[PDB]
Amino acid sequence: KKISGGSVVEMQGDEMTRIIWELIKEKLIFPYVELDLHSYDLGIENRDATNDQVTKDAAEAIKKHNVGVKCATITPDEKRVEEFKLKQMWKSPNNTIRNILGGTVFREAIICKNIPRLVSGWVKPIIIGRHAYGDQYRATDFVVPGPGKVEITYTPSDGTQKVTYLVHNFEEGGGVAMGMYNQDKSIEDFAHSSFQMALSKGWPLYLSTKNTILKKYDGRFKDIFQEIYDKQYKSQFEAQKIWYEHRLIDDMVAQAMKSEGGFIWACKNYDGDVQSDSVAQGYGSLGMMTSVLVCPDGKTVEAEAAHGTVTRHYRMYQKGQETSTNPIASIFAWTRGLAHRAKLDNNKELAFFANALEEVSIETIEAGFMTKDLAACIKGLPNVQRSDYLNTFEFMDKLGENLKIKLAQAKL
Amino acid sequence: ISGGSVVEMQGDEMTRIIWELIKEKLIFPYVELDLHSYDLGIENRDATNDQVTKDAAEAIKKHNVGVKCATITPDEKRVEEFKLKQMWKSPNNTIRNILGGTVFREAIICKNIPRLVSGWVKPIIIGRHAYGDQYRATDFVVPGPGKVEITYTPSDGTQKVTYLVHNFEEGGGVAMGMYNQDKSIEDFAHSSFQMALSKGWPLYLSTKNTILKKYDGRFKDIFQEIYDKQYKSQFEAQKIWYEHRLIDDMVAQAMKSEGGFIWACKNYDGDVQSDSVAQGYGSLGMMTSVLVCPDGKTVEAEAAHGTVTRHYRMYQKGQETSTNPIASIFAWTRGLAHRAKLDNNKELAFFANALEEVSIETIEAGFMTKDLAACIKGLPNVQRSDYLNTFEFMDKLGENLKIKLAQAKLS
Ligand SMILES: NC(=O)c1ccc[n+]([C@@H]2O[C@H](COP(=O)([O-])OP(=O)(O)OC[C@H]3O[C@@H](n4cnc5c(N)ncnc54)[C@H](OP(=O)(O)O)[C@@H]3O)[C@@H](O)[C@H]2O)c1
Ligand SMILES: NC(=O)c1ccc[n+]([C@@H]2O[C@H](COP(=O)([O-])OP(=O)(O)OC[C@H]3O[C@@H](n4cnc5c(N)ncnc54)[C@H](OP(=O)(O)O)[C@@H]3O)[C@@H](O)[C@H]2O)c1
Ligand SMILES: O=C(O)CCC(=O)C(=O)O
Ligand SMILES: O=C(O)CCC(=O)C(=O)O
Ligand SMILES: [Ca+2]
Ligand SMILES: [Ca+2]
Repeated sequence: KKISGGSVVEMQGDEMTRIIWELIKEKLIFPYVELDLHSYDLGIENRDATNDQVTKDAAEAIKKHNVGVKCATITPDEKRVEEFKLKQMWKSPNNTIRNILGGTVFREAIICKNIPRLVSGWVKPIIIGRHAYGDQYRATDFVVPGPGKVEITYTPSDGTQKVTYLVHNFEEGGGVAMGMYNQDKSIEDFAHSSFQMALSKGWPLYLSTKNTILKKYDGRFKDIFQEIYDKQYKSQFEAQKIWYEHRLIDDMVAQAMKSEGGFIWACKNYDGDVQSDSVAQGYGSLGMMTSVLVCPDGKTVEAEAAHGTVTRHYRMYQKGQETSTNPIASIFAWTRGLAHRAKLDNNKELAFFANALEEVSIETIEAGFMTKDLAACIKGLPNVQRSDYLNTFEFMDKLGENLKIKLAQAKL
Repeated sequence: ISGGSVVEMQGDEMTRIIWELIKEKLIFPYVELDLHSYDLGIENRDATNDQVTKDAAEAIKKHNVGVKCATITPDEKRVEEFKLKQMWKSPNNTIRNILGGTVFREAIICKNIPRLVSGWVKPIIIGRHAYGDQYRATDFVVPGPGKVEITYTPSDGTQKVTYLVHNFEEGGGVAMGMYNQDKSIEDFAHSSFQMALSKGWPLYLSTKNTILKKYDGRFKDIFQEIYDKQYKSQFEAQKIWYEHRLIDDMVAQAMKSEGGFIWACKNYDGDVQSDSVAQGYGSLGMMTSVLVCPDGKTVEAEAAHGTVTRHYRMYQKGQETSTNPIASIFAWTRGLAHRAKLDNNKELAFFANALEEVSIETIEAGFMTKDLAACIKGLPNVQRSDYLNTFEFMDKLGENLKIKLAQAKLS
């Protein structure tokens, strides 16, 4: 007997993550759950075939059904075009999806009692609230061919005025230029959910910017946050014996490095992206981090793995070599989507399973069964022997059996 | 010791206090220079309408060596704090825009200082691009619905290319425009490659070319074109390599590395990542920062951290404090060393190095600031007996620099 799951939007990806995603479905999802799954193949071949429409279609299904689970995808550059014989150098599916849905990507490492960190202090978790909208992820970058003038212009809707700003005057040779932006409502939602997360977890909140250099752009964030804090959350923080503090990114990164964790870190889009990878790695592995996009509507979520398609490990796989790619971040992408689905649908069993799987995952690693990366945390990469770890198939076989054991034990 | 021509930039807050101690105890008692001093303090800048900065920058150009103390970059709160005419631009953005080049940043290590990042056993050198991007950009507020368009217009004026950045349909927000020059990128690559070869370590350039295909792609394209057509052979001979990576991957790789590489960074990335790297080895006060200009003759040395406002507020409150002066002493040594290099000066070169060795020796001897004591004992366990206050630490350095030089004169 399987659990009556509900409506889940599914997005298939590329390379190593594609191989893993199917193994998750085959072994951990479908033998226990019955879903009205809405699959979109966001692999580079089908994206190129549909002229990236499948990506737009996948984002719209998430709006409709409120739950989306995404597999890591290839964002094409010149090399990829040449590799896959692509029509165009397509935009990142994540950028496309995130700009349509909006909200905040909450990124948090998954801990195991036996997995040593690279950063000594981090005894308490760090949660990054990455602003999933605007900035460099909806930018307008172009190449300046030669001497000329680059200008950024603004024209209000009423046609009553116009502002022109000199970006630069290329007096000799060419170069590059780019325009980027953000909206107040998007920043406001970001602030709201950033403060809300701090209260639910009971931790101080930090907002990093470079407002000293970007006095207007970065200052708008600093102000919008502060205003909403003073006028809507200040008292509640004092109630919970926590605080909100804006800091320059410079200070912030150095502060976290020497901290002991236990704080919500509100991050501007780009900083969120880079810093979650620094954080993930500092705890242990890049394959050991949850990533959930919480939309401003309070009811829609998009869960994924923070890492990419693990191209390097996939090339070993193609060559027929031994592979040990971490599927935990991709497994939790499923458990987090299902956990929210259960919450939306008042589903006791689905919630139980979503959690059961997360516990199964951690327990297996805490039992000595892990991938190479996790073995490298224990013994150090140069000292890692073959017997120390399990391969991607071997590790999914252990998770599979342990999950069968756990659910059978649950039925009493 | 006649040092020669050295451009000096006075600073602000805690670093303004320390700067005078380096001059009072460690530089003037042993060196007499043609000090072209410029006060880049927040008051003088406001008085001179930021001209002193533009002048200090043109002075480093003429004299080829400049030493800079940390300065306050004004925001809205500082305009209230100092009663400012305007929110003046960072003296650093001005100086770096006029001079150009790469800011090479590296942590100063001591055998007794535990790190925060377990694996860093070889040094990480950041090659920060000192020009363009977020540091000479136009940002502004969009107060309501309307269009934001970026446009390029060639010199001949026979073409125009507009570009919709965003059409704001309901409500406003913020918008910004930024740029970088092909020649500056070319200079950056040249210095990065040359740095890799001198040190004998691989080079890694990190960008976001999958997102900013045209902009970050020009950086990836210039580095590869130069490496292939000029340095590949030189690299391959020393068993070293060049490899471009996405910033995400680079930071995760740096964290799990043993160090031992040159990290070429876009202006912003260099800014932030150099702080992550400095704190990871130990503290923000334990890092060298040198701007190496495209002529290869010009250099501007400085401290990577800020003016240390939290420390300066205690000093203002008549409180003891314990701030790291090494980062700021090395700004002096690294300038004096380059001056000696251009001048072909033997004594000044010997002295610049002597001061560096004393600095490290004192800390490995056990005489240190609070930051370095927190590395050993952990901040919740540090006692007053474990460290020295800023004056006390400068007293030991001064005493030891006196020992070293008298011992050096083989007397
Ligand atoms: N969510 C997304 O859709 C997303 C996010 C990021 C990147 N990407 C895309 O993925 C492609 C490749 O990106 P990339 O190679 O720079 O980044 P990546 O796929 O995250 O992998 C970079 C390196 O990180 C380590 N790593 C990442 N995930 C791991 C896991 N689960 N288990 C063990 N190690 C893991 C591996 O290091 P070692 O080789 O040293 O073991 C790997 O080679 C690009 O096309 C990019 O656009 C997509
Ligand atoms: N190159 C430059 O001219 C430069 C660079 C960056 C910032 N700034 C300016 O500095 C001002 C204040 O900056 P900020 O407060 O953001 O950063 P900061 O000056 O670097 O100080 C922030 C924190 O970093 C630690 N720290 C930094 N340097 C230290 C040292 N030498 N010894 C011991 N601890 C050190 C202290 O940590 P604890 O709190 O734990 O004691 C301190 O509170 C701003 O006005 C900014 O514009 C100047
Ligand atoms: O969209 C991409 O190309 C990579 C996505 C990424 O870096 C992230 O989501 O953390
Ligand atoms: O110009 C500034 O405000 C200083 C920026 C900074 O932190 C640096 O020099 O790395
Ligand atoms: Ca990322
Ligand atoms: Ca900095």
